[PDB]
Amino acid sequence: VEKLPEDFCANPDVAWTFPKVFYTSSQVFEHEKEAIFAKSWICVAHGSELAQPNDYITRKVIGENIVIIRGKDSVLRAFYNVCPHRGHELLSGSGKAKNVITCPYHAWTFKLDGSLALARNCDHVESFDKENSSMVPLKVEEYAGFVFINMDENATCVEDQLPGFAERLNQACGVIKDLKLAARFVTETPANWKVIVDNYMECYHCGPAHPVDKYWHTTHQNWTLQYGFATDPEFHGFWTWPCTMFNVPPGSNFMTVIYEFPVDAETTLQHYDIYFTNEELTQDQKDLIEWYRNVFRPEDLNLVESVQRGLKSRGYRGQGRIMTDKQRSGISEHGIAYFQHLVAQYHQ
Amino acid sequence: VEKLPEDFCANPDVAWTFPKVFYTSSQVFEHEKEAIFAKSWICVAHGSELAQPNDYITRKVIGENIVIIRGKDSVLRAFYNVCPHRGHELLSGSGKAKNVITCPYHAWTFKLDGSLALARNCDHVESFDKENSSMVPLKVEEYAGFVFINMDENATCVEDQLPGFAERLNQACGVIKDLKLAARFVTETPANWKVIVDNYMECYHCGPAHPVDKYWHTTHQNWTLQYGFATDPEFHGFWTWPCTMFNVPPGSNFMTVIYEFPVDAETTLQHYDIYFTNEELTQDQKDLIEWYRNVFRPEDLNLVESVQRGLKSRGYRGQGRIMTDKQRSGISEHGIAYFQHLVAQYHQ
Amino acid sequence: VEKLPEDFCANPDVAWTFPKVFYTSSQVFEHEKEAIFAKSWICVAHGSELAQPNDYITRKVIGENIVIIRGKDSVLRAFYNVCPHRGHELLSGSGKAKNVITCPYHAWTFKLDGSLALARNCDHVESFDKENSSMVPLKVEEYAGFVFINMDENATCVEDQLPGFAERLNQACGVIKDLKLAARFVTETPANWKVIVDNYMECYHCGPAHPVDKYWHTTHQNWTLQYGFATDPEFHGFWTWPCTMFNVPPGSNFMTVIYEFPVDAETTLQHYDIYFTNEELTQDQKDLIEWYRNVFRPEDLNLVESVQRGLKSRGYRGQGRIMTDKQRSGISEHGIAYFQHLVAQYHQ
Ligand SMILES: C[N+](C)(C)CCCC(=O)O
Ligand SMILES: C[N+](C)(C)CCCC(=O)O
Ligand SMILES: C[N+](C)(C)CCCC(=O)O
Ligand SMILES: C[N+](C)(C)CCCC(=O)O
Ligand SMILES: C[N+](C)(C)CCCC(=O)O
Ligand SMILES: C[N+](C)(C)CCCC(=O)O
Ligand code: FES
Ligand code: FES
Ligand code: FES
Ligand SMILES: [Fe+3]
Ligand SMILES: [Fe+3]
Ligand SMILES: [Fe+3]
Repeated sequence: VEKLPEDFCANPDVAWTFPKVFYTSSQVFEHEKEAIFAKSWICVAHGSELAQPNDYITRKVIGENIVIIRGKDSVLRAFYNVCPHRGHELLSGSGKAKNVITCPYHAWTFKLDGSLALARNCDHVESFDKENSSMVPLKVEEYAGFVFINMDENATCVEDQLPGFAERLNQACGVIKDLKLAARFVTETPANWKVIVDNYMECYHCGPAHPVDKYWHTTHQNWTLQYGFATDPEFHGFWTWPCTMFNVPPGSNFMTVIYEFPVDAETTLQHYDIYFTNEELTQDQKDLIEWYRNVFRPEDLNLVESVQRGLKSRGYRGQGRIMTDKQRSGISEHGIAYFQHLVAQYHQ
Repeated sequence: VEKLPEDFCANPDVAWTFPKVFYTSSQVFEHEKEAIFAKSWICVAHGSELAQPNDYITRKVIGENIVIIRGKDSVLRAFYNVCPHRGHELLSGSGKAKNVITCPYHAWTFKLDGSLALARNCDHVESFDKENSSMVPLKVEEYAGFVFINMDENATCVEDQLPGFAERLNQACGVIKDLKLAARFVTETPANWKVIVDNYMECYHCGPAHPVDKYWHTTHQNWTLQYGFATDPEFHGFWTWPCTMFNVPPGSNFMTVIYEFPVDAETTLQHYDIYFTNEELTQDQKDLIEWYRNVFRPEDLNLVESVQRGLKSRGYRGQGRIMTDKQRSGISEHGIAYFQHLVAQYHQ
Repeated sequence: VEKLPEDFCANPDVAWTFPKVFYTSSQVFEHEKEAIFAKSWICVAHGSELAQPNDYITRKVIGENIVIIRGKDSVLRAFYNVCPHRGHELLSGSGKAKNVITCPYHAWTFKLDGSLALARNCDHVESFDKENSSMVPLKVEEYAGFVFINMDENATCVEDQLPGFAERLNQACGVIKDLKLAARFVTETPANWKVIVDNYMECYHCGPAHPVDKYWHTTHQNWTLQYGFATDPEFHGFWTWPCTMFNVPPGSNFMTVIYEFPVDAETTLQHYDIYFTNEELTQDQKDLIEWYRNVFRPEDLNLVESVQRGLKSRGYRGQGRIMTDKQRSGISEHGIAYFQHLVAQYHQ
């Protein structure tokens, strides 16, 4: 039971990162898994993957295999991807469901709303409860053009978690509804999910790690915006609680999105999604995909993997200095302090 | 220390599988390892692998490397496959031993009864005890044409564990002594040993998982028999405590046997052995081997691997309903309840 | 908290190896990691790898990535290979450093003495401490022609740990300063570090495991010497606390050195280094390297890997007899008792 003070990182001008145990402890991870990831809205996809009846996707986060499915009735729902009879998985990959889901094991059959449609011989089983033998649901919400799930069925909506975010994202990219998935990079990353957020929250490393008429990192309520000018081309980098990042590069007509799906204390599954409105890509778009694939993302992944190894050394003396400057300049690290102050509230 | 009630699954008509912790907990596994697998008779082979003087085999179960060896004197014995000097392994694989076993490390030499024959310079070591520096034995018994070991040297015989089993197996296949190993499939299966037993104990999935003038699943004392008619061809499927299954398909002139050698809470080493009386196989027999290899066994392994993943989900709500019908029909799951009631007696 | 008596193995004539838990327990390993490996001098290299200004090497031991670097000023130093800003690793492999070390993450720049030279925007960070943001040092000492590190900065010199060793090693090989690394075999060995030492400390297995006008194994203070005659060619095998072994074969003009860098209870990284004074190898030397590579070392590695597996069996009854003879002959195992008596002093 590692603990942090309430004002941890409350003053970004004099602040340090978490004691290293928070990036490595399996007990810390189990606490964050239940207190954060099982109670927060988790972004899983852009709405375009789920726009048509019978569309489905699958996702894996904190050990939970989830199916998100647009019903025959065009209603979006989410379920745990596990049969309520004896635990076989139900669907794999993504695509179009048939009009019923059939369990591979004993062929219990479910409508796309999760209701049990047919369970062989169940009229002969004593005290069989057909309603309450349905697929088990999660909360799902379409917000800001993206799709969020929540394992806490008592949760309130995404706007309560990210006040003002949808409004500001739509003022960064006006064509979100027209975006389509152009490429996805899936990486099982050997770093704690918070190291990856840390790395996003600063541009201190842009230049020395990646070979702008002012850059402002403003904090909001459970999200932040890195904003500036590269006409007058704007760029936007949004971090949202707990760990989904939305990038709107200069031009504001496409997006990249980083989805972090934590696995354990030192492992995070990442989706890096690239979205364009074209369904047939231009050469510029194809080259951009290859550049993200071969250069930009390998740089960022090598960084977090090396940091995760290095922070375990006894020569790394507990914590690292957050290099915040008084002027909140473009190379100031103060965004890390805002993130870590929010995390600290879950370790009281 | 997870616990179960004495009457757990005592009424198969209204029964559920174990709470999921029993399929996943390393503490549950350590308890079952010592209370079940280190005290029960464990089937390891058909007698034909060990029929001649100097024949030996090796097996690995619950972390124990065991050698079973027919001596020069034609007496069957079993030992731990570890040198009593400083712990080097003694034999590997299976085949014919030489007339003494020589340790690869310092060449202590043992007769095939485990007695130390020669230990270099041991007459010069103070208080060296040559008897009690022999290989360490286990109990072994030839029963029903198969070979069983027991790590508990105070154990009584296999018949006390499986009353009536040998008598009934010989009334299923009359030629067991003439069988010879025709093929063996070795698989390290990522499922708890009890998931694999569960899967064997029901034919609810035959049809939906594997593309009969009545089928009866009768329980006995620590074993069960699935029996019916496919002349009047009979079929037999025996499960025996703790987890060896003997199949005698229609025709009753060959057998397949499933040996489960648990490794840890989520890992079980399986041998799937196919036995025919012919030493030169017919084309029907060769095709059957390839069908078991490419189709039938991959189906059954995919099932248990998916169940092991799915039962860990928080959307799998603890336990699964055992679909027993009042008529004990061929698709009734009641065999699972008998098995799990027996397991529960070890978790008091 | 496993414990051993003070006189454990104090009488080699009647002695047994550690109870098996000391070779397998992660708690025992964590204790030895902090009480032995973080407080003792650890040999890492021959001086020839570090002889010139800007020469550096890297090593990994008990989870610590260490850089040893000869400065521009020709002073030998050692540091933890981790940036003090936010934990990125600094250098990899071995070779010649540039005149400053630049962190790949945010390009903090260090002189080769570890001093911070430049940290971007640090004059704008409140209460930034530039001295105490340097690389974190370890102790390093050149002793007997080899290079030792110590994580305990209060440690005294290598001679206090190994009294008389340098003097005796120089009386085994008179040309240590002229040796150069000719080959290195790196192996991640699945055996506890003490099994590997045990194996070195006896010649009971030479002959039965590896297809001499007296052989004497004399103990000193934290090191031992295996000495004899194969003119009158001498051979020397030194073991030094905790686990570096120095071999000077007949002829006394070359050396091999075994470096053990423990990883966890059942894993040890080994360097097997072969040193000759020639920089252009003779055919005899090339063949010797290939013989060590293909025959001699695979024998010794197979032995310790099999022992590590075998000692976990319940058929290995706790401990093994150390086969010491009254005459302390060449096949006497008494060297194991001296080593294990020293280890026992850390488990009081
Ligand atoms: C507690 N905290 C994080 C504000 C300061 C810790 C002091 C240090 O960095 O060594
Ligand atoms: C926004 N920024 C500059 C901090 C990082 C960009 C994230 C990317 O998509 O990898
Ligand atoms: C205790 N038991 C297994 C008989 C019934 C458990 C109730 C349930 O299935 O939720
Ligand atoms: C007997 N039955 C039908 C439950 C399963 C057959 C087992 C097989 O050999 O794989
Ligand atoms: C305590 N000790 C190691 C000296 C003797 C242990 C007795 C035995 O080997 O069984
Ligand atoms: C010295 N001795 C004979 C015990 C072992 C030789 C070690 C070797 O270099 O592998
Ligand atoms: S596990 Fe799905 S129908 Fe049985
Ligand atoms: S370990 Fe078998 S003779 Fe030494
Ligand atoms: S981690 Fe080295 S400069 Fe930031
Ligand atoms: Fe970056
Ligand atoms: Fe089956
Ligand atoms: Fe050797």
